[PDB]
Amino acid sequence: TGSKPFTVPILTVEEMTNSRFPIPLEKLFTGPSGAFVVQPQNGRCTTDGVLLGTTQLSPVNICTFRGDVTHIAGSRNYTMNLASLNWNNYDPTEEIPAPLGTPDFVGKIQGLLTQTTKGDGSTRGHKATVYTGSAPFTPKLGSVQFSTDTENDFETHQNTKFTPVGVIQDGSTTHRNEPQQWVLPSYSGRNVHNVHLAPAVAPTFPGEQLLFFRSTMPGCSGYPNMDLDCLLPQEWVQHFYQEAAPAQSDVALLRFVNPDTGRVLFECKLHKSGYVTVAHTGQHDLVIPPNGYFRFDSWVNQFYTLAPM
Amino acid sequence: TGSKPFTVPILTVEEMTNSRFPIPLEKLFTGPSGAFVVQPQNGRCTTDGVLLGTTQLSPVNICTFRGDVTHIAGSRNYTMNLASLNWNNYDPTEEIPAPLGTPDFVGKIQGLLTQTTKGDGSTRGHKATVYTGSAPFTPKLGSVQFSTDTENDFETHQNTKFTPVGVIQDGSTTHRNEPQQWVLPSYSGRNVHNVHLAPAVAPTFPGEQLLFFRSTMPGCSGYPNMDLDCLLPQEWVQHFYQEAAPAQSDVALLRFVNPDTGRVLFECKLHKSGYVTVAHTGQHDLVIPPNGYFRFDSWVNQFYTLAPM
Ligand SMILES: CC(=O)N[C@@H]1[C@@H](O)[C@H](O[C@@H]2O[C@H](CO)[C@H](O)[C@H](O)[C@H]2O[C@@H]2O[C@@H](C)[C@@H](O)[C@@H](O)[C@@H]2O)[C@@H](CO)O[C@@H]1O
Ligand SMILES: CC(=O)N[C@@H]1[C@@H](O)[C@H](O[C@@H]2O[C@H](CO)[C@H](O)[C@H](O)[C@H]2O[C@@H]2O[C@@H](C)[C@@H](O)[C@@H](O)[C@@H]2O)[C@@H](CO)O[C@@H]1O
Repeated sequence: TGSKPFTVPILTVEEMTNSRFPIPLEKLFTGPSGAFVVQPQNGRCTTDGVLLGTTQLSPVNICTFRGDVTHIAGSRNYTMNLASLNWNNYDPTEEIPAPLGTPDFVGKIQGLLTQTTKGDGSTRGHKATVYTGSAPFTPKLGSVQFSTDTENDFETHQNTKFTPVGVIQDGSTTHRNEPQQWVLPSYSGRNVHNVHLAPAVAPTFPGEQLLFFRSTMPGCSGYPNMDLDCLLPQEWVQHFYQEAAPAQSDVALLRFVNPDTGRVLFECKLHKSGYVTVAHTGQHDLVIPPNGYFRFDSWVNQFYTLAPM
Repeated sequence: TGSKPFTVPILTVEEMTNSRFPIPLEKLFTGPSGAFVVQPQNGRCTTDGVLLGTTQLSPVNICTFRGDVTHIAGSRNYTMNLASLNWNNYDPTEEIPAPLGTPDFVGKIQGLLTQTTKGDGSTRGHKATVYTGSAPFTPKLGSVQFSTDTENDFETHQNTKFTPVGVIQDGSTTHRNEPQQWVLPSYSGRNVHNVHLAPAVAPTFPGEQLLFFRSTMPGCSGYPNMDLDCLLPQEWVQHFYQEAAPAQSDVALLRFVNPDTGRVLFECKLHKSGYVTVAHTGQHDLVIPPNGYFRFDSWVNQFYTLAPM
């Protein structure tokens, strides 16, 4: 009826980026999800381009922090007073769960904390870890804590950046017990309810499962669970944001096509609120050809039955 | 006609990513470049979607390395035997300058070197630096060297990744003398000339300068030069690669529009071989509205006269 035609990118899975951590996608995965709550806040976008949760457009700002730091005496810990994505004042009253790009899982994220002194352009960088399950993790309040390897090198009142690399685990405890990718941090700290969240998703149609876009996070210490599943590639977020094509039903039928043959491998539902389901029962690593890609074919309804994956 | 209509993304500058290092764009910059060679190898793509140089599609696989490492006795240095993205051996006979995403400047890039032991999922991470001007920097031959902070923690024959964060400088020497963003590394080391390069670019038309998409690399030690200019945002590379719209002339005329007024701020030439020029003489940080964007207007020839920026 004259709506702007909806499309998805023709990039292959391996040509795209995880929307929950700045690393490439590796594979597609489906499994049952009744045993956990699927409520990530990064990689959330409606098909007509409305960003949700803490989702923002940059693949390299995910799980980053910016601001200035204060040393906590008697430790190697620094409190970062957060700034916005472009180094302006952070506004805690904005109707979002936390600063855009904030991590959306409980875990210990390791990276580098870097700093420049404005006056002379001197710089410094130190390995640092943020414990997103810890009491000082209060990004919505404008404050997070980093554990570092220095007690004096960082200066006050100078622009400071955290660049994430990977995750760690406490090797004296049960292996792969953290990170917990489906447990949201408490963005305002212990026992304070989160706000303005993108909703939890579940396959609501009988016989369906979520389809996840999966990567493996680097591990930096211990025995971490390095699996990371997102609902939408970052490139799909960027694509929908720009196109802003209106959803003509609750569900977009996508076909996964092998361009080498022109043949469809499977079909799936892209729900207009921004997640994908498939008709399958059980945990399964999808085996796909390297040049395979998703193609929008038609608008269907909540009552459409998918061909079994 | 019926040729596929050419477009550029409507993402704003601050919503896009530098194509030469995994950091957000900050600003537009123009300056004279007649006195030196502008020949970056990342962020090189024709308007009809042909990747050039060492350019690849991922915003987060730029200046990364992966492979396995060997310890150099009596040092904290490790040699990395490079692998491809899916962990097979790099093939030096491919007609490219170096593995795709290899750094295209001479400098000391600091980040974290991480590793997983496959047998038990144990992991480890250490601050590391690669000096792309050094004799062991031979990515085209399949080998680079890292300086780290350990002499024994990394294991042999285990998958190892370098994630870049920023750059350093030797603070006992002249400030901001490195990195040198317009000096290409020697991809095969000492005394071997580089091959299969994307060409140098220059404005030919009187009164014109290159328009650069600029970021500030994090600094991790010393007094580095942190300016980093690319010719095309990474998102434009991804866009042209997917669209593959044929060039109807040598130059796509773009207008940069201010939505708050509906008026054009400036116009520029996007050359079909993948770079932008503007009519200006001198160094200038462009002042743009946060919601400003580029819009393709028409195909013109190389000798079209732009309104002064
Ligand atoms: C039972 C038990 O505690 N296991 C230990 C494990 O804790 C050790 O890991 C080191 O622990 C320290 C803290 O005391 C740091 O967290 C180190 O980063 C960590 O080493 C890293 O992870 C381990 C699993 C190895 O992969 C190592 O190469 C990494 O540097 C280890 C140290 O050898 O011993 C027992 O496994
Ligand atoms: C005059 C002069 O040489 N300046 C020194 C400066 O070089 C020192 O910096 C350190 O140098 C060592 C190498 O010997 C390492 O590279 C350190 O990382 C480096 O410190 C870092 O950069 C300096 C400029 C500071 O920003 C510092 O905070 C960083 O950690 C310093 C040491 O403090 O002394 C003189 O400034």
